[PDB]
Amino acid sequence: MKKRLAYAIIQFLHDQLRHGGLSSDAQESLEVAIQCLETAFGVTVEDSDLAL
Amino acid sequence: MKKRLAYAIIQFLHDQLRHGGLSSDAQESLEVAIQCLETAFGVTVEDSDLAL
Ligand SMILES: [Cl-]
Repeated sequence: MKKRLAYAIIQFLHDQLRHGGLSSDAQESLEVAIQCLETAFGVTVEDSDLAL
Repeated sequence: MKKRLAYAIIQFLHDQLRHGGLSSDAQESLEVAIQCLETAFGVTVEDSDLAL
């Protein structure tokens, strides 16, 4: 797996939540994607409260 | 998020699903992440009927 690139992407997406100014619908789907990606690539960026 | 980058990211994730050597749990999470990113950013790569 390309763990470092995936981790870069996870950090980028986390930042989109906080600094990206996305729509609420996009935000909901993005939150889920981030949680799923952290499981997929076995790496996290700490954030309460993303549930997973 | 810029659509060009969203597209490239989702293409990378699709490639990791098929070539990343991820565990079964991780693969499932990745498939769902792809659905979520397609929805979040308004571009399609896998275009699963499962995407909500
Ligand atoms: Cl496929």
